[PDB]
Amino acid sequence: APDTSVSNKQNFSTDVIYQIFTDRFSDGNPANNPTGAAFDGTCTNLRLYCGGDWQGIINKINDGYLTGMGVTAIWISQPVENIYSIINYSGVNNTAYHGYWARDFKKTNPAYGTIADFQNLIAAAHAKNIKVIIDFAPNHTSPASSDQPSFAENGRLYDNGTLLGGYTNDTQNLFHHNGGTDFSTTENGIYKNLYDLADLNHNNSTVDVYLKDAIKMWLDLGIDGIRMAAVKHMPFGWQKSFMAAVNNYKPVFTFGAWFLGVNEVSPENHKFANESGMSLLDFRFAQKVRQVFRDNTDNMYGLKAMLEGSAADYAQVDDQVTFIDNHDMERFHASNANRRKLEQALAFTLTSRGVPAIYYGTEQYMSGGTDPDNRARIPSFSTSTTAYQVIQKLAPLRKSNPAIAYGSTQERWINNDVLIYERKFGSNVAVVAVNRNLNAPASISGLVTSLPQGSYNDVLGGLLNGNTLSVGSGGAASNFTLAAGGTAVWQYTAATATPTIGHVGPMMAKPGVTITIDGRGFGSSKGTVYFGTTAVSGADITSWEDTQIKVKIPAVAGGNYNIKVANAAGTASNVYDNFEVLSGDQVSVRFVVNNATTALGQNVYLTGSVSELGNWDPAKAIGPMYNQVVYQYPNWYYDVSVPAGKTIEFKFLKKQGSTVTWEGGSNHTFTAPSSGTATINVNWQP
Ligand SMILES: OC[C@H]1O[C@H](O[C@H]2[C@H](O)[C@@H](O)[C@@H](O[C@H]3[C@H](O)[C@@H](O)[C@@H](O[C@H]4[C@H](O)[C@@H](O)[C@@H](O[C@H]5[C@H](O)[C@@H](O)[C@@H](O[C@H]6[C@H](O)[C@@H](O)[C@@H](O[C@H]7[C@H](O)[C@@H](O)[C@H](O)O[C@@H]7CO)O[C@@H]6CO)O[C@@H]5CO)O[C@@H]4CO)O[C@@H]3CO)O[C@@H]2CO)[C@H](O)[C@@H](O)[C@@H]1O
Ligand SMILES: OC[C@H]1O[C@H](O[C@H]2[C@H](O)[C@@H](O)[C@@H](O[C@H]3[C@H](O)[C@@H](O)[C@@H](O[C@H]4[C@H](O)[C@@H](O)[C@@H](O)O[C@@H]4CO)O[C@@H]3CO)O[C@@H]2CO)[C@H](O)[C@@H](O)[C@@H]1O
Ligand SMILES: OC[C@H]1O[C@H](O[C@H]2[C@H](O)[C@@H](O)[C@@H](O[C@H]3[C@H](O)[C@@H](O)[C@@H](O[C@H]4[C@H](O)[C@@H](O)[C@@H](O)O[C@@H]4CO)O[C@@H]3CO)O[C@@H]2CO)[C@H](O)[C@@H](O)[C@@H]1O
Ligand SMILES: OC[C@H]1O[C@H](O[C@H]2[C@H](O)[C@@H](O)[C@@H](O[C@H]3[C@H](O)[C@@H](O)[C@@H](O)O[C@@H]3CO)O[C@@H]2CO)[C@H](O)[C@@H](O)[C@@H]1O
Ligand SMILES: [Ca+2]
Ligand SMILES: [Ca+2]
Ligand SMILES: [Ca+2]
Repeated sequence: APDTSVSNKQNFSTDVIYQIFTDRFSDGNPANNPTGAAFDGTCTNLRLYCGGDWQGIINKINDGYLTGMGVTAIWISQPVENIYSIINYSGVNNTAYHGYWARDFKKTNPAYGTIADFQNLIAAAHAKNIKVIIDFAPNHTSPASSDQPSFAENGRLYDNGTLLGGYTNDTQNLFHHNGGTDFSTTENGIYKNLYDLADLNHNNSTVDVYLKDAIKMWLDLGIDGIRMAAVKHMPFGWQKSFMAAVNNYKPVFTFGAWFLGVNEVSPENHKFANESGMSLLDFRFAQKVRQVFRDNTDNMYGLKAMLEGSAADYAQVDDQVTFIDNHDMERFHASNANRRKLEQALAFTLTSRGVPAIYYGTEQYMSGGTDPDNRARIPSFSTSTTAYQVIQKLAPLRKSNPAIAYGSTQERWINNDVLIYERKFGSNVAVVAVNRNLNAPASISGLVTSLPQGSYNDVLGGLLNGNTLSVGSGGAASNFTLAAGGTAVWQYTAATATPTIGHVGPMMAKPGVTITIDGRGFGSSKGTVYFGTTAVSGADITSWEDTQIKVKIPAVAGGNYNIKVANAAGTASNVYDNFEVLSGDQVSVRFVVNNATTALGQNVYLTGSVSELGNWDPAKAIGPMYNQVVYQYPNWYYDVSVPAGKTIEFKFLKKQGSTVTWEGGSNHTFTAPSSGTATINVNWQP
């Protein structure tokens, strides 16, 4: 199958995601609607259930709404069973219409539908070449109060109907009991509750094994991807172990929700996206887009900086899920604003690197403040809006033009209000021009592109006041006027002679696992795949065609490898770096080091005898470790994903910048559990 196939669960870069807030999309089955105080058919009380369900989605898939838009993937509310409690938050009734208050990760939310309904959804979607992504929030169960168990459902957790435990009398310690987070520190945000939500304790073997078993059920149900909620609030080490569980079973494209504010650039965020085993929702991208196109708080130079910076900060920038708004921020379109702002932001996003996601209703110019005013029922299913047609014209390009899906990004023309950027992949090119200035046209002269000589029609057909482009030799464009609020797209595709890797996924797995290598110019006959210097050919290459390769990871030592391929003739491709071969199945282990005193600015890290521990290289050490919540300084702790059943040697380090102080004495030793969790407690050796 080709890289663009709906069967490709490892690569969403050629897709366009449509984010669906299930309850607010389409009530296809009134029979499953909640009743009484938990319900409002009119959807006037946005904190109640409105009736939107999976049948509705199926209907909207079958009637051409999504497909007509060029949508090729959907991201839906967390499908798992939520609490049925109607929570009164100071005079206002609230329901789990949003799906984020889980009670049983192995059952469905009856308001959305049954397991049978879910299967029907998967089938209907797939039949229409639409991939299905589910929100998954293993961070917590639901709102709770230990002192008052009668509040809500006391964050109770069930296992396919079997009560595991609740927030009150949590003898098992399934949850954390460290109060609520104040978002002051990462550690604080991880080991304390989000709001009043019962924080799951992933160091608890039951919880760990349960959640990993739960996701398997959904993977078995045929999901094509996962949107991990509140990833900044779960141990990064545990999440890597979760991603390993997924990847070592049935790998599916996964991205986490890690909020970033205006002008916020987080190295931690980058590191997470770079080493966790999942990508992220591109908040950096979205916030900048809003500043430039919506709020006018930065100009095209800021947009360009974000593009160049992000391309350098993210190992796999093409896996980042972009967007212009969502269920947690005001809707992009301000009721009083000019619609061209939203249309341009849309066009920009659809043609930019990464994986574009469109919040349901954006195409209908929905306006709304913060939660829940931004979660109103989609008021129309009209295909006649300008925004609908924009998506309709550009979405398909991600499929037909690999430059848009995998291409680099380069600024070709720029001023305060104008940005003309180029996407390039192999023999494929796309040039996009955007003039944010709604009042002033710009004179474009001196534009140089990689487009071959010729005349290029605006892919938008002038919908956004675009124009035709005339390119001479050397890729020089004839002078032209970029209309006020003008947005244009010119593109060119052609066969690529040299094997060119555009994408690889998953990016972290143990040997034997099958990975997907997408691009162009691979040729029809099997070639060779390289994991570092190790060459793989023949049988272990399950399938090989021009745009996609399926190959099993060879049994090489755990570590980070550069992936490369060569066609049957021996011609090598570019290198796709950062591939992590695990040392085997993973388990999440908590490392605790006692009496490790330090100086302000200097932190304790963990290093060990396996790649998961950085193989004794302090530059690849795990940390910095935590010392505030679960354990207090001078005791440090951290949750780490390590190879199950392996006997591992380790030591702790103190680091100040790049300067490192090693523990004295002999290495510590322990053997990782074969499944579940473990806590290794040792003293700092001077
Ligand atoms: O020994 C003393 C005492 O200890 C214990 O009590 C402590 C609690 O254990 C502890 O959790 C802590 O809770 C307090 C919070 O720290 C504090 O913030 C406050 O919480 C308020 C909150 O401040 C309010 O804003 C309000 O929250 C609203 C949100 O503002 C809304 O936006 C909305 O939200 C929900 C969204 O609608 C959902 O979509 C979803 O969000 C998801 C995102 O959409 C998604 O993108 C992302 O991926 O994931 C998100 C999460 O899944 O969920 C959101 C959260 O539900 O709705 C909420 C809720 O109305 O209300 C809360 C609660 O009033 O107050 C908390 C209570 O004090 O501090 C306690 C005291 O120290 C014991 O429990 C107790 O018995 C003991 O007496
Ligand atoms: O934003 C969160 C913080 O995260 C990082 O802070 C780290 C420090 O870099 C570590 O050095 C360590 O801090 C220890 C400190 O090393 C230790 O000496 C002790 O600090 C005393 C200190 O001796 C005394 O002079 C006075 O300042 O009181 C301090 C508090 O007792 O204890 C510290 C831990 O409490 O750990 C923290 C993480 O907790 C980051 O570098 C910081 O910017 C940031 O604040
Ligand atoms: O592959 C080569 C070798 O790899 C393995 O060695 C590991 C060790 O097992 C780790 O302990 C670590 O070594 C640290 C050491 O723990 C630390 O004390 C420090 O050693 C200093 C020492 O304190 C000081 O007294 C003096 O002797 O200098 C030493 C440094 O040379 O620093 C060590 C790291 O530099 O890391 C190494 C790998 O680097 C394996 O055990 C070996 O068999 C193998 O040869
Ligand atoms: O080798 C020629 C020339 O190439 C490169 O310049 C290009 C700029 O990088 C690119 O921004 C664009 O420049 C336009 C400005 O963006 C715009 O504001 C206005 O000033 O017109 C410019 C074009 O006339 O195009 C040029 C190429 O024409 C390279 O950066 C230069 O060093 C080099 O001289
Ligand atoms: Ca319904
Ligand atoms: Ca947590
Ligand atoms: Ca890379």
